[PDB]
Amino acid sequence: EKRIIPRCELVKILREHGFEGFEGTTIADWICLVQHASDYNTEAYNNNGPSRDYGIFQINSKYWCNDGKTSGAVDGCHISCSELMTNDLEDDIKCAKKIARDAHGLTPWYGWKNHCEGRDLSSYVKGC
Ligand SMILES: CC(=O)N[C@@H]1[C@@H](O)[C@H](O[C@@H]2O[C@H](CO)[C@@H](O[C@@H]3O[C@H](CO)[C@@H](O[C@@H]4O[C@H](CO)[C@@H](O)[C@H](O)[C@H]4NC(C)=O)[C@H](O)[C@H]3NC(C)=O)[C@H](O)[C@H]2NC(C)=O)[C@@H](CO)O[C@H]1O
Ligand SMILES: [Cl-]
Repeated sequence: EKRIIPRCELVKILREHGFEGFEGTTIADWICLVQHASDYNTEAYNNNGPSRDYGIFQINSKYWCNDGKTSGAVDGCHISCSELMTNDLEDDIKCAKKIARDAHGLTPWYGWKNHCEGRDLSSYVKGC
């Protein structure tokens, strides 16, 4: 299914949630991260087989949320994965902040490492 958050709305949400400087990250980092993870879809979903990724930050069921169907899992954010599939980003924000605090940055997100880190991210934050 699809329920998009537009780019500039997400920018405002993240700025107003103190994401600038969180664990040394930038707003642009998080926008680029979302574009490559979920394509701005709050009910983005990917079932890789061993684990599933949920919501706008593509949070993984092996480590961070419980979906009841992932073998060898731990639930680091102490939430059901279905909490991460809604228009209400509060649970996504809380959990992503924990993930980034534990890693002291954005390396848990493969899209960010592969398509954002060390690049010119001006386009993701201009024009709002
Ligand atoms: C198919 C595909 O590419 N899927 C993508 C998803 O993989 C990706 O979700 C991210 O998945 C990785 C790999 O499982 C995951 O990274 C692991 O995270 C755990 C928990 O932090 C690490 O285990 C910890 O290691 C630390 C030090 O690194 C220890 O101190 C700690 O004690 C260990 N913790 C526990 C609880 O076991 C793993 O080492 C680490 N593995 C790797 C290879 O990095 C990320 O957290 C997942 N990210 C998110 C946001 O959930 C998803 C997002 O990129 O995108 C899919 O496409
Ligand atoms: Cl920025």
